[PDB]
Amino acid sequence: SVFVGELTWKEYEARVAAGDCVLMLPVGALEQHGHHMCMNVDVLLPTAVCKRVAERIGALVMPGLQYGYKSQQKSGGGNHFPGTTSLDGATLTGTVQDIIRELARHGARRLVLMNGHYQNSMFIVEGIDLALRELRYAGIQDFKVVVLSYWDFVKDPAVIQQLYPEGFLGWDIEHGGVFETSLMLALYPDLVDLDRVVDHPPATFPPYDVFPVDPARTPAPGTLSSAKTASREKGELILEVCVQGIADAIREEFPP
Amino acid sequence: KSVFVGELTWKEYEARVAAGDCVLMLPVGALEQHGHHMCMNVDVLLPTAVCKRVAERIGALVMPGLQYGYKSQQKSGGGNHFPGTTSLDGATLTGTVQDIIRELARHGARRLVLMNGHYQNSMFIVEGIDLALRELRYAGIQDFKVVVLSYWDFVKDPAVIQQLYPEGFLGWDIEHGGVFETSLMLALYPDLVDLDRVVDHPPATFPPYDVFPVDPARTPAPGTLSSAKTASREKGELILEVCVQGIADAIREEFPP
Amino acid sequence: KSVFVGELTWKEYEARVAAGDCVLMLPVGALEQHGHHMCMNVDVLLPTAVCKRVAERIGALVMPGLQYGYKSQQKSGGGNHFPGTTSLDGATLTGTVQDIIRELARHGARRLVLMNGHYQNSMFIVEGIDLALRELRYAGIQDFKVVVLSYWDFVKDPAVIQQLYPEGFLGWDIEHGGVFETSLMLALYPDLVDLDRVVDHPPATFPPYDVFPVDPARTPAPGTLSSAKTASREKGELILEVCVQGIADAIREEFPP
Amino acid sequence: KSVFVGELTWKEYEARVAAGDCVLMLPVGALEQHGHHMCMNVDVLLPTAVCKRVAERIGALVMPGLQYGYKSQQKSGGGNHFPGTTSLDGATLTGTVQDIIRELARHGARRLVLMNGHYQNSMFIVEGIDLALRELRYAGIQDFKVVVLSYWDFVKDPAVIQQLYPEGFLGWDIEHGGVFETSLMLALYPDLVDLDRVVDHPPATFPPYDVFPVDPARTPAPGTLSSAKTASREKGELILEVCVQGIADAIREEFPPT
Amino acid sequence: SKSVFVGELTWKEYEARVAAGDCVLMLPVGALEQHGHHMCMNVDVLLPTAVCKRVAERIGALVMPGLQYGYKSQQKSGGGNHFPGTTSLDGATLTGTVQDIIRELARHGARRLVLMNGHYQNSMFIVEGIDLALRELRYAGIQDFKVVVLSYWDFVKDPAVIQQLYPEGFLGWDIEHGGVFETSLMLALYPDLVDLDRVVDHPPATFPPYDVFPVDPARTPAPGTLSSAKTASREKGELILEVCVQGIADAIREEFPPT
Amino acid sequence: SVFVGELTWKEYEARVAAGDCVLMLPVGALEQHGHHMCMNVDVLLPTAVCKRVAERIGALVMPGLQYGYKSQQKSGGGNHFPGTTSLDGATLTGTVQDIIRELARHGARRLVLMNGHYQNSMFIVEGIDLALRELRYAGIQDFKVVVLSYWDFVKDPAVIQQLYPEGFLGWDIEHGGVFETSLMLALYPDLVDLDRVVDHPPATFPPYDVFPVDPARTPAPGTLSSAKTASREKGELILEVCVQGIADAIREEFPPT
Ligand SMILES: [Cl-]
Ligand SMILES: [Cl-]
Ligand SMILES: [Cl-]
Ligand SMILES: [Cl-]
Ligand SMILES: [Cl-]
Ligand SMILES: [Cl-]
Ligand SMILES: [Mn+2]
Ligand SMILES: [Mn+2]
Ligand SMILES: [Mn+2]
Ligand SMILES: [Mn+2]
Ligand SMILES: [Mn+2]
Ligand SMILES: [Mn+2]
Ligand SMILES: [Zn+2]
Ligand SMILES: [Zn+2]
Ligand SMILES: [Zn+2]
Ligand SMILES: [Zn+2]
Ligand SMILES: [Zn+2]
Ligand SMILES: [Zn+2]
Repeated sequence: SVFVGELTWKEYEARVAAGDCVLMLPVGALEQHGHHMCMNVDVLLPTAVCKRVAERIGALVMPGLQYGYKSQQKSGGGNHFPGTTSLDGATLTGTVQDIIRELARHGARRLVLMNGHYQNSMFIVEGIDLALRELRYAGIQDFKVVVLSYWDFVKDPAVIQQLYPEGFLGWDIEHGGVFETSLMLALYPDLVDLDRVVDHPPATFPPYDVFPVDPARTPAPGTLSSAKTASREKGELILEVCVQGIADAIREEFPP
Repeated sequence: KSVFVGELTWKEYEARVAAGDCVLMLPVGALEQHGHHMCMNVDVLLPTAVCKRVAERIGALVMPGLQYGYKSQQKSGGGNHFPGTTSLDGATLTGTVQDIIRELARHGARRLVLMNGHYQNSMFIVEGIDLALRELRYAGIQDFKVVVLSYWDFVKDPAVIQQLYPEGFLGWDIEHGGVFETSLMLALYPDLVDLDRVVDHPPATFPPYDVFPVDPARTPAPGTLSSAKTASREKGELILEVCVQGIADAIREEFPP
Repeated sequence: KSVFVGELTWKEYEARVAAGDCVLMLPVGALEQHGHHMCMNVDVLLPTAVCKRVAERIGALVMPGLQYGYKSQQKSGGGNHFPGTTSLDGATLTGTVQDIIRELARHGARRLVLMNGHYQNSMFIVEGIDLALRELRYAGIQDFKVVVLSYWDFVKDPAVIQQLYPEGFLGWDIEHGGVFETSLMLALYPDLVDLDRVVDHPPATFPPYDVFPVDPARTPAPGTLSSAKTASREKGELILEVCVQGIADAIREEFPP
Repeated sequence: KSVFVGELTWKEYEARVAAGDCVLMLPVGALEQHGHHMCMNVDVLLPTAVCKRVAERIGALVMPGLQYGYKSQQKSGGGNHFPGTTSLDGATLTGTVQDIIRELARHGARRLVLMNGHYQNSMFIVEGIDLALRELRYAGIQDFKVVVLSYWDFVKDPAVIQQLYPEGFLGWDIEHGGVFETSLMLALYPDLVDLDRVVDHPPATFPPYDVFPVDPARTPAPGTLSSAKTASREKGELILEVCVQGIADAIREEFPPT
Repeated sequence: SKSVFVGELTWKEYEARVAAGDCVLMLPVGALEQHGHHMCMNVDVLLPTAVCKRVAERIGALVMPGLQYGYKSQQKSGGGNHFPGTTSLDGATLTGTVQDIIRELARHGARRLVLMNGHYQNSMFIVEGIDLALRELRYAGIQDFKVVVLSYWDFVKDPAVIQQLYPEGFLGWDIEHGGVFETSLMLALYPDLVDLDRVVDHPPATFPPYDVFPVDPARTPAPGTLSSAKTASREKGELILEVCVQGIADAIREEFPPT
Repeated sequence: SVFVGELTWKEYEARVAAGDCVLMLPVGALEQHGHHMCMNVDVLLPTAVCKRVAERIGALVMPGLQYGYKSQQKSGGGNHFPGTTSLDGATLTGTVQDIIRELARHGARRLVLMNGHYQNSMFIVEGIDLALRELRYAGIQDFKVVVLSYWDFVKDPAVIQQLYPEGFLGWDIEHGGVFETSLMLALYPDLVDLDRVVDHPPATFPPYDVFPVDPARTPAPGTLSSAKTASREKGELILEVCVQGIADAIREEFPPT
């Protein structure tokens, strides 16, 4: 198995003892994803990508974080929705920090954090920084971390056109949209019900945020753009593009 | 469709809670060494498995489990010096339980059952519960009720303890990665258990105190505290039904319709 | 008749807030390197200047700004390895924003506009707001409204973008110490600028991921991410009026009497 | 070009630290009520002004000041019940001081002077310094030196006290918004002072203890603890030279050039 | 020169003992908690301190000022934190206290600490304080600081002694709050703070295999005790005291041998 | 007994039940006090005064805080002396806050915090503020706290004249001096060995603080003044003044009803 959770400590110890062990940590969230998808999408997707990348480069995947930072309106609908279960920033940062500290104790020195929830970013970054600060106090400076969001690897203009033949608008309105739905169709068809999609126009917000969040500024279904044009085929395209891009990036950052 | 909150859309979840009788379950585990014969997510798999079967019988829902738990103690987990074991600081675990309870309250939920499969998590789960309730109280909510239990506590009946432990019983004290857990795994996840690797050693014994930093020489090299050589899928099935039934009834009594 | 709270008497401030409908504005910047050609308090100066002008037009008051912001990230500020750059830990920035909101609420204020001038601050400002609003609810206050915004998010009109970037626009991705900020500075604080020191280097290109510890070699030696050789006072005047008007109308719509 | 780090480019700042004996100064103030006659940023303006002058005179640099400080105490600042006064929790002020020292240490700086302008700040500035120095030790750094001082502690000359308080000096325990601060403000920021609005009331008196919640009746209505009627620009310039001079020498003593 | 209590020593006396190189320090960790109608509320501080004092005299150790406030009371372990008098700290507060103290003893040059807990619920937070402190010490280059944490009652294991304490059969520390065990030790150590006449004789408390929150006052005896101390005696107390003192004294010699 | 720890919860409940019960809490420290005194002086003195004041006005005394904030050179010698065991500020604040929260839960509403360690003050104050903030969130606003350092009641020139016949240099250098040593001779003479006093010249400091602490600026013995002229008689004088003033103040702030 490529999952650390499915290994005995002896199998894990042996892999780390090899000296060139690369670990991957998916970081997601429990969040509403419209009427058509389940709420663990942000955990499922990064974990899936990690698995496939891990199989191709010989890496191991740590148990993913199921709860992430609070959902923001302009990018995820808003934390006012039912089901969405968010952690405070300090809690997420502390979790990332504790994990990096423990991996360092194991002898691991190469970590890839794969974010599946846009809003986690800064808290993952702070957690990495606080952990490296600590490792430095303990005499460790060779621990390296690569943090990335798999969607950032779908930049090829060609690829974007096959995914958005009617023109692209940006990652800003993608919550529960074509991109994530297509991936879910390919990896978890049982958890996607395209027939429930609400084909509302893309969501537009002014250049600023309001708190407490105003429900009426987010489309009723919770999506920021219609996933009507999503397909298992598009999902397969995105997946391979992400897996190959991420696998090559890892080889480049963590060379033997 | 599913009993798992993560496998539902927010609308389905919303509907289940709006019914006003919704009971939610949260498994709290750990990524910890379990000897040479079992994978390291045992403490997550078991409570989650027990939650699913209880949820199916009483109509409850199961929240995504907490994969990381408190540090492993030598006298009940072998120690935190083992590789693979990835523990959280107490504050981090406490804060996670606290944030989740707060969010569930925001959804309108008021009935929560925390089920941990990692002995050392207990006190931090309790503090997180206490801190969340205090906070809910400041918010004007005093009807949020929480039940916290470790599934193995429901295996009390002597008749069941003879079946599992013929040659005698040395309490849950020494039991990490032993008969009990290994049996359940054999029944629930036979592919994640290789009993052929079990290192059969005599029951670990410690003095009536703890030492820090942990001295590696005071815990069997395998990481186990007792041999799981007599574990069996049959013992597993027994343990499983006993727990599912007991916990299911306990919940019905604490959260009557 | 200043718009700055710090320049007022507590009785003058009190009358303003007790008058009702009082809008407070808090600039949130940072002490960060901005190349060879600009001073390091740019992120405090710019948003403060915008606040002053907006407050003068709509009748709002401006709180003293937060001088220190969150750590600088390579893909938008060059990195926190540069000298001079003095960054706070996330929890520190978040707690500062939280404390201030709590106090304004005690004053009786209920309308706050947070104007960010440092890209990396956003999420910590957001958490501060959320933690504060949560707290106000415990106190029985649910009518406190906050609007957070970065003054640059108001420069989107194609026509305006055309005049600022004739030879093309590569986004705000690498707009640190570039044409945008440098232009604004030339128009508001020309003495703290010196285009002759600008290093006319090509745009910065980074892979679709981040690496820690930060690799100093992946950031232009000067600290800038894009050349500001084409900055000017004229462009500064354009951006300024655009932002002031856009933000002023925005505030009127979010905070009507 | 300036003594304010905020007004320098990172290159110039780096060149100054490279010298090896650069001194940095950090003003720590507060946004707090100061009666009917003065603005509320007095505690930032004054220590900032003194830092500027001291820094220019001795060749040091001034960091951006902390605009928000610890909660106002009744017996020393009227109380945190007044509107306008915007205070931070102790942990927040402490953490801010701690983070700054950590960063300055990263630049290579090793000499810092913290000039407090708000009486109640001190202990939290101290914990911040302690926690920072503890971290530096873990990181292998033990040559970072910090001097913390409240500028008013340099006005102790009996002859100076006389010129400032003919009728007598009843201590700094009721000098909130009184003759001392108002005088300095008249010498530095006269536009932010209006003696016409001063409420000439007798010196507030307090028992040897504090009560919480703070009882509004135990503090003069206007917010001041003593009258600033006798304040003057001359006294202010007197205080200014005494402080700048005194602090300037203490710094040269504690941070001798190399 | 003066006593086994660090608080009664001058810093020079303390310094002289630590300079020895193998000085053992003991820290009592108790609580201010209700103990039924028959005993005072500082029992959890008194008992461990009393055990520490005696152990210190026999092995040559010093005793630090005890922590008076401990972690919140649990219904199934101490009646519950809803009774008046009981004054508990949050987990983070007790952990931080233990952490700060260890950090300081290390600065003194001490390297051997025994934490004697007298309140069942303190255990895990003491443990986290130890772990966090040892982590800090490590960043500071210190890896030779050793900590032994124990609850004195765990040294009362011999079946023989157990029969003499419970001639009618044991019941486990699951309901030994204010029961026979603590009351006997008090009758032997502080008779003036105990009055058996007020002891409410009721059947042992029993609880399901789980806890509920908010706590339900009804699931715990009214007096606060989980079992009766009616059969408590100054004699049983003298027996328990000696067993613990000797057991712990020998355990400490084992863990901290003289250099 | 006036000690809460020596009461039964029933007896304590009965006292708070009166509705006007005043609780007193000593806050001290474990700190070096020269060659002539033990290190728990800062706990013994305020606890002793508390005891007397409580017996006199009918109040109860809570267990004292044995550990306090870090010793400062200019008022405690420095935190570099062995024996001195100090808490971080956050830990002391949190301890005060938790106790006040618990007392509020008991129904109690009157608390006097008696400090006996100079450095604790502001952290005791933050703890009080934070706890009252919480009580407010919980709908409780009738909880009143009086905080004081017992030595602040010894102001009368006549009384000082008698204690320092040959002049007085303020509390600025009283650590382990005449004042505390005199009280100890009158209250705990067995804990004082006046024969060990190191009669050195008073300590002098500039108008500022230096960090890290330089041991060279503190008399080797750890005292800031010589206690050679301390006496049981002066101890009884000081004790009279304190108990008197404090008792009167509390009856003033917490009148019976
Ligand atoms: Cl998303
Ligand atoms: Cl286990
Ligand atoms: Cl920027
Ligand atoms: Cl002041
Ligand atoms: Cl107990
Ligand atoms: Cl003192
Ligand atoms: Mn998301
Ligand atoms: Mn476990
Ligand atoms: Mn910036
Ligand atoms: Mn002030
Ligand atoms: Mn107890
Ligand atoms: Mn002291
Ligand atoms: Zn998503
Ligand atoms: Zn397990
Ligand atoms: Zn900038
Ligand atoms: Zn002032
Ligand atoms: Zn007890
Ligand atoms: Zn003292």
